[PDB]
Amino acid sequence: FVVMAGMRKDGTIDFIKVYALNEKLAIEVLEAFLKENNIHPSDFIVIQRGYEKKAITTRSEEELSAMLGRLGLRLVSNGVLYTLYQITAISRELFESLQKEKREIFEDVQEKITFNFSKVDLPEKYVKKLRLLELMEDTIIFNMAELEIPNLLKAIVEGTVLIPRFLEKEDLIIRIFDEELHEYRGSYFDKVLIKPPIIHWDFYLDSLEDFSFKKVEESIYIAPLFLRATGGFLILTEPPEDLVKTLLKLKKRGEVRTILEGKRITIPINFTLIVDTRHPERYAGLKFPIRINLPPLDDETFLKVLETNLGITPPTEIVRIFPPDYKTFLGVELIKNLFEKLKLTEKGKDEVSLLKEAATIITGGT
Amino acid sequence: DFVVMAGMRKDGTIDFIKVYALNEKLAIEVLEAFLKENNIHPSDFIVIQRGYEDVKDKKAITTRSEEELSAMLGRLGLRLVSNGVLYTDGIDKLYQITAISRELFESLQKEKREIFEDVQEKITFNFSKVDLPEKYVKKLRLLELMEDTIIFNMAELEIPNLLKAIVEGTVLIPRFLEKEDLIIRIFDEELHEYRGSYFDKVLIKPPIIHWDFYLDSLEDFSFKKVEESIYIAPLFLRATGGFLILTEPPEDLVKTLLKLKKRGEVRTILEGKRITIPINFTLIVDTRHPERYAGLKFPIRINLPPLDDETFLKVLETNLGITPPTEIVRIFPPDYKTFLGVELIKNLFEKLKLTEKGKDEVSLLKEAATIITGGTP
Repeated sequence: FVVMAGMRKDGTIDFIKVYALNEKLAIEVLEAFLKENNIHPSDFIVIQRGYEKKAITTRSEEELSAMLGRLGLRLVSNGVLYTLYQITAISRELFESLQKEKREIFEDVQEKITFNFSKVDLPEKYVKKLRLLELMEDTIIFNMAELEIPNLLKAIVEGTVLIPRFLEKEDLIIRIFDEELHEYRGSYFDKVLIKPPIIHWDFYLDSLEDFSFKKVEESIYIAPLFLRATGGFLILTEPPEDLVKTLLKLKKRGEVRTILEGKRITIPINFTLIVDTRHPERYAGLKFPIRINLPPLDDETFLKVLETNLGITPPTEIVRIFPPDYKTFLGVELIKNLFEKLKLTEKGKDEVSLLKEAATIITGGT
Repeated sequence: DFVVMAGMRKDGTIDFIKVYALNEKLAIEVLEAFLKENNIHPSDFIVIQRGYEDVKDKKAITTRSEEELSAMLGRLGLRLVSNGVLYTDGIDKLYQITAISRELFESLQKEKREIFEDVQEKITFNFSKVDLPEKYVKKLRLLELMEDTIIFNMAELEIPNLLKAIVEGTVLIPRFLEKEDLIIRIFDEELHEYRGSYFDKVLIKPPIIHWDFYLDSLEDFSFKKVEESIYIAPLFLRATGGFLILTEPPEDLVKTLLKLKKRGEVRTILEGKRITIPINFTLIVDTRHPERYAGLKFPIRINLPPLDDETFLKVLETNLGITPPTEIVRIFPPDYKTFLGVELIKNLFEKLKLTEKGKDEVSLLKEAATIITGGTP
């Protein structure tokens, strides 16, 4: 086991970083270190632990040493290991100072959110319409083209932000950072640097319970979705109108106040809202600054998209054989899959006849 | 009285354990003694299989009698060893327990995932095992593409029986999934055709699952709780690599299933733990009210029309065994000209034949037609 102790100029140790083979050895070493320095364990809160170099010394941990130097702490190594579980802890008052005093110390790392439309293959007349998302405002998208918004935002959005890993409010731990929806980039003690969050909520696939403080263990809670989308995008697919009203009112207020186990908690709100819908009239009484419409594909665009996907040049007549419902992006993907299957099974015949056969199959054989 | 067979590495580390014994208590005591003797902690092993095995065809349990096991371990870089020989004379059922080390389980999960891929067979269709009119086989041949299908079934054909009759092949599926000490069962002893066992996977015939609105419950599409930390996977997870057929389902369920297939995985929360499992199956919707699913896209649509006069006569000749006159087509109710109607007519005709002896079969057919119509003159 190897322990790194970051102390101030007066010798007061405030940062502990223990490395050990397993969890039991790690906790035993941590308790031995706490007792050996007459440090009450109640003064240190664990912020990170888990699994993940010939030797691990001070010269191996250059980035940690630099970050501690930014915080005015010195990095030392008690021993050397020859080649794994690790635990990180900081003192309580240092945590408070990070919360209030040293808040924007690592602001210089946060990049700027940018939209790069060269990473997707889309027509120009739709890129022009979708460029309005750069303003970072609440948007309602009339999606008659059945485009996949979350995939597009995953593809084109670039940048980084910093979010708190968790909130400790009077011995209650509310978890903000989750390893499933957030793309990890780095961890700066109390905060985590990640890519701008993109959260998706589908009415048929998800539950409304996600919008409440869900209990996991005693004194452990998971924050609602709109708190886990801080600094990013929250996309709702066909949501109820009441939920939209509640979210708009919460954004207008600027904070959420809740009661849990007799303790009152207030948390600020900062995110962007996107409503991806095909029935806009359901939200007639609500006001969104940005409205985007995606029309059905016309004949020229349909032919261009088919040529792009299938890899062949379809003729004009095949425009009039497909049903009107299939002239969207999802219909194009289904046509591509069916055409690929037909070409794989039926070898020797030309591709245009395969396209005609696929169109005949799709329409049910009349 | 008992025997233990060990799959061992070259460096002496123990990785695979199998125990044969007479009963459960003897098996577990032998397993615990074996673990304790070689300084092994029970947590490092996970119980993969346990149950009764037939040893009627085996005179004794030796290393030479388990050459398939030896080959399987050799393909994984392990050697099979035994501590002795167990005599199985006069014994048919023997309790067997099979367990592997945790690191081996993880290696099979991630690194050695596709080692046994060569065992599987490609899925093919053999339409010579059923007798149907050719104009219907031509329409039904489109099921070989294995795309999502909607069947407008006005001929009242039994799709699950046809698919169970005309489908050949093999597929490997996991027996269960272990996630944060939770266990989710995938292999189903009632709906799956057992074909072989390969450590943590089971080779079976391509699963075919049927769900009927008026017979089954929607709870089949949720993680059912058997006991603590044990769950049964939903239907679409037990149809991996096969077919899921839905008879008159509600539109919301179809929409949810299509969205789940589009997303590619199912993620949920159980007992404060988050799980995510991939999805891979083929959906068939058998219905007589297609307009209920107008807003959804299905790449393949198959329409089965009611039998006409010539086809009805041909099917009657095929099933009954006699050649009826043409006038027969003008006495039966219009809605009876399907396959189910033909089956009912066949059963009634057989019972009338049994009751009345010596009568000509045409008169028996006319009498059955009169009985069906309620005796209206």
